[PDB]
Amino acid sequence: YNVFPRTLKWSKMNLTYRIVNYTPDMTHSEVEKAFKKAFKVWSDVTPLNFTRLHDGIADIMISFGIKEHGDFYPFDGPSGLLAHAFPPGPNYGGDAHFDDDETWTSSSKGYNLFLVAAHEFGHSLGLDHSKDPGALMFPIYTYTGKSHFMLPDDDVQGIQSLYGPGDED
Amino acid sequence: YNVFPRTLKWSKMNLTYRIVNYTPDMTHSEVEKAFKKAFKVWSDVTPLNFTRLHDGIADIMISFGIKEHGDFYPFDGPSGLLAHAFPPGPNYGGDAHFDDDETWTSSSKGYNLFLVAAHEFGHSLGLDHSKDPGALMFPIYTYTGKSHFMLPDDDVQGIQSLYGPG
Ligand SMILES: CCOC(=O)c1cc2cc(-c3cc(C(=O)NCc4ccc(C(=O)O)cc4)nn3C)ccc2[nH]1
Ligand SMILES: CCOC(=O)c1cc2cc(-c3cc(C(=O)NCc4ccc(C(=O)O)cc4)nn3C)ccc2[nH]1
Ligand SMILES: [Ca+2]
Ligand SMILES: [Ca+2]
Ligand SMILES: [Ca+2]
Ligand SMILES: [Ca+2]
Ligand SMILES: [Ca+2]
Ligand SMILES: [Ca+2]
Ligand SMILES: [Zn+2]
Ligand SMILES: [Zn+2]
Ligand SMILES: [Zn+2]
Ligand SMILES: [Zn+2]
Repeated sequence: YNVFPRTLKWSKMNLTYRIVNYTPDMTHSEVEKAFKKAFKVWSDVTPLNFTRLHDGIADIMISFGIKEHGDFYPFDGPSGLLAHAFPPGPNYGGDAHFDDDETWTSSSKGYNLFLVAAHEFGHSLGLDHSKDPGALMFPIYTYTGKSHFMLPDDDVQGIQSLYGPGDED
Repeated sequence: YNVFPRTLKWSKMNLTYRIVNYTPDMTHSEVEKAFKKAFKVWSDVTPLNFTRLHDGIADIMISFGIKEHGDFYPFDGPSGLLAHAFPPGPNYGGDAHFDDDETWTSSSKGYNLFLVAAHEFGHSLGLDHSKDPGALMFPIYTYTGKSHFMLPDDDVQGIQSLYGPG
């Protein structure tokens, strides 16, 4: 027999993602690079592996949309809500949606896609918001201007509580 | 940090359920009997008790729907998906939906509602699918043609690991 897990998490280490469509604001290559980096933030500290699919059904379906876009959480035009993602689960579970009424960027001019994606994929993997003001899962966007991203310890502790550390070296 | 905590089991032993609507395939009486029997499967071997409400909110809301039916886990017409249920908890937790594009029956002509409900209620109570091919929670529908239902030992051990014996 089998009982459900105590927390909302993926029961496999190999996860797939698919970029279903693209924002006007950035090149396909910029978007792919931002999401690739965002996944590596989490894979670096767990045993999770992320592989991109070009079509079909992926564990984490990523899309850009506006207003009503196929769930219970319509976006709201420019400003306000920027993106959301669903916790691990069947169907839409894991999916990440970005509001294409916002301005997305590879830099600091608008919302940096890498940073927002890194946060949202935390949700896709089973992290909720943190109360630690220095955490990536702290629900307020910031951009620090420095050149090297480091996943804050609170997020490391949270994600490893779910999946373990993978290779610690 | 925060994770999304799952409710492994219901915190109370007395649960309510409501049959929100009814399939065209069976009489109201047959549907009521099927669900009552499906709950009895699990109450017979645990301290769980189930009481039916006729209106308002209940712990387990039971309904029949087709295609997109209000939770964005759409059914797919005849065949394929037959039903699904949400794990224990508040809100949608515990609820069970049956695909009304399937033919439901009190006998063998189609899918036996009692059997599929008994399986789905196992999910509503916190059981996942079993790997034991003989278990009720094994993810393949069967119908043995026998008149008496017996909960397989794997499901008995599973449900009791959560709620204990009766
Ligand atoms: C609407 C959902 O958004 C959020 O809720 C949310 C986003 C976010 C981002 C940081 C954050 C920002 C930085 C940072 O600026 N790091 C410097 C850096 C390094 C490299 C790059 C690059 O390669 O592009 C960009 C920035 N770090 N954190 C932990 C912290 C908390 C956060 N919450
Ligand atoms: C959503 C898809 O559903 C499933 O995944 C699923 C259904 C199912 C049913 C049995 C099963 C069937 C019988 C059986 O036929 N029992 C005899 C019987 C006796 C009485 C009645 C009656 O009162 O109507 C019906 C049947 N037993 N088991 C353990 C075993 C595994 C199963 N998996
Ligand atoms: Ca917005
Ligand atoms: Ca998904
Ligand atoms: Ca845009
Ligand atoms: Ca409920
Ligand atoms: Ca179906
Ligand atoms: Ca029907
Ligand atoms: Zn959405
Ligand atoms: Zn968030
Ligand atoms: Zn449903
Ligand atoms: Zn099932």
